[PDB]
Amino acid sequence: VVGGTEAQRNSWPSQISLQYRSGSSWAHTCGGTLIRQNWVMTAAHCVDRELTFRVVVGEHNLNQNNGTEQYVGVQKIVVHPYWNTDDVAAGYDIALLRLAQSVTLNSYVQLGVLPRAGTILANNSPCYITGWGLTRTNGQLAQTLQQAYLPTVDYAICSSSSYWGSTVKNSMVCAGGDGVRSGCQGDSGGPLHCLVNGQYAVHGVTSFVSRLGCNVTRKPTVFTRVSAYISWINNVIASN
Ligand SMILES: *[C][C@](*)([N]C(=O)[C]([C])[N]C(=O)OC([C])([C])[C])N(*)(*)(*)(*)[C@](*)(*)=O
Ligand SMILES: [Ca+2]
Repeated sequence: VVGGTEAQRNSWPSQISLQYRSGSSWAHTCGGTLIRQNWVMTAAHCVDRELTFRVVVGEHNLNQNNGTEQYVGVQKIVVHPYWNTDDVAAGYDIALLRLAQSVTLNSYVQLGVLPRAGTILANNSPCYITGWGLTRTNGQLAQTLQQAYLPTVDYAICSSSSYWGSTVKNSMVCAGGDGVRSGCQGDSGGPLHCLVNGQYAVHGVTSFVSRLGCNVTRKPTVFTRVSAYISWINNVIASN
């Protein structure tokens, strides 16, 4: 997250860190959202490589024991049927990960609330992005979870010429674009939390930023719109 502030430990308990095995250690590569005790939602492009993956829930400082983490393996990866690696602008950047065991819920580990199917937010709706991604374009990862206030940019504005044009589709949510705050590499797969009827719900899965940089004016961070995929999500959990 560029232009973030550090999050409190218990503020976003459905956030997870998706990590892959890297020699004798594990390395953060993406975020995700815990949606069931044994299912995580993340972006399909985070699991394009055929690596060994684990999920860490109750995480706050990547490099330190916090006394709250649980570590669990990924047993099955279901990416969207229509995802295409060579075409992230087409959408469908979403995947669900079945965990090897069910995690224990507590004040640090909770399920993410999903929106109702079809829900579209009004422009400039209050949302927060969270993650351990780069804190500057071409910088390095954060050690502790960061958050940034990122209001939505609706489809009509985001698909206009000066913003993303044809690259953004209506299956996506745009948020931010002020040139200071944004998602960045390593935040991919993570939540966009938006306040709706006094409750935070996860309306986006972080998908992409500009090739020019993470925080670029009029190039808001782009998210997979979760409410376009509620039927698919529920069909996969009900049979896997
Ligand atoms: C999948 C991708 N993640 C990264 O690019 C990672 C987290 N960045 C990284 O490993 O650190 C340096 C900057 C290469 C040292 N994008 C979305 O999360
Ligand atoms: Ca830790």
